Amino acid sequence: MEMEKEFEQIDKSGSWAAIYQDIRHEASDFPSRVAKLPKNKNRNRYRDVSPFDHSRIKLHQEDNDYINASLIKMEEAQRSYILTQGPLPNTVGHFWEMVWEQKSRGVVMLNRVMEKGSLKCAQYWPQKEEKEMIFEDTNLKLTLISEDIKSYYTVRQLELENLTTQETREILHFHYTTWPDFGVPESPASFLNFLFKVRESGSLSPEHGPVVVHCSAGIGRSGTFCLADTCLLLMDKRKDPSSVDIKKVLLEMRKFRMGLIQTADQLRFSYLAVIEGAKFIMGD
Ligand SMILES: O=C(O)c1csc(-c2cccs2)n1
Ligand SMILES: O=C(O)c1csc(-c2cccs2)n1
Ligand SMILES: O=C(O)c1csc(-c2cccs2)n1
Repeated sequence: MEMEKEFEQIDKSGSWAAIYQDIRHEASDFPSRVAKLPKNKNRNRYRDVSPFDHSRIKLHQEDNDYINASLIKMEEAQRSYILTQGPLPNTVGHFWEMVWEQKSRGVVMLNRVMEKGSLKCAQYWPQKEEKEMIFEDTNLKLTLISEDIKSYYTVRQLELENLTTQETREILHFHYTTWPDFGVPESPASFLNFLFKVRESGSLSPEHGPVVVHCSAGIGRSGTFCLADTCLLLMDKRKDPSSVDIKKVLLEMRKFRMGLIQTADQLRFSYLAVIEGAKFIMGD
C-alpha cells in the first residue's frame, strides 16, 4: 500500500502495536559474540543492546578492538551510517578514535546528557573554548571552536587532533536538544528541519566517512533518524515514489543493528516524518 493512506488505515483501526510486533517477529537474528566477551562488559551500556559481529565497527588497536557501534550500509540509497550508544566514562576515548579512523565529518546526538533524572551518556565534548579535552588512552585532543544555540538544536564546530601525527580535522556536532523525556514529538517539523541541517552540512555525503549517530542505546531515536533520511532519499531517486515501503526499509536496516525503532509510537512518528517531509521536498 501507499504510505499516507496505510497510515490513516492503521490509525482508524488502532493496530500500531500489531504492526510493530510483526516487525519484531520478522527481524534478523545474527550473532554478537564479541560484545558478550567478559572483557567487554564495561564497554556496553545495556546488556540487551549489542552490535552484530558481521557489521560491528572495529577499532584499529591490537589489544581490544571492541566498541558498541554498527555500520548500516544502504545499497540502493547509497548512504551509510554508524549507529552507536552514548559514550560511557570508560569509552569516550574509543568513541573519538572511531570518529578519526572512520573519517567521519559529523556526529549526530539525539539525547540530553541527563534525562528523567539519570545520566544517559558521558559529557564527551568540551563546553568552553579554553578548556580542551585530552584522551590519553587513544592520544587525541578535542577543542571547542564555536557553538550556535537555536531553539530546537545546537550546532558545534570541534577540532580533533591526532597527537601521534599532529594531523587535525574539523568535526561538526549536531545536537537535537528537545526530544521529550517520555514519548515522541507531537509534530515532526523540528526533527525534519534538523535532518535538513545535517544534510546541508555535507556530513551525510559520499566524500566523507559515515556520519556517527547516537542516543542513549543507539537504536530508538537513532533508528528514527536514519530510517526517515533513507526513505526520503529513495522517494527522490525512484520513478515511482509511492513504491517506497517504510516497513521493508526498516527490516533491511535491522539486518545491520538489532532493535531499531523501540516502540510503536516511534514507528508511527517515523511514518509521520516521511509523509510530511515528502511534501516539503517538492518539488514543494
Ligand atoms: O564522563 C567522563 O568521564 C568524561 C567525560 S569527558 C572525559 C575525558 C576527557 C578527556 C580525558 S577523559 N571523561
Ligand atoms: O520505484 C521505482 O522506480 C523502483 C521500485 S524498486 C526500484 C529499485 C530497487 C533497486 C534498485 S532500483 N525502483
Ligand atoms: O505516492 C505518493 O504519494 C508519493 C510519495 S513521494 C511522491 C512524489 C511525487 C512527485 C515527486 S516525488 N509521491
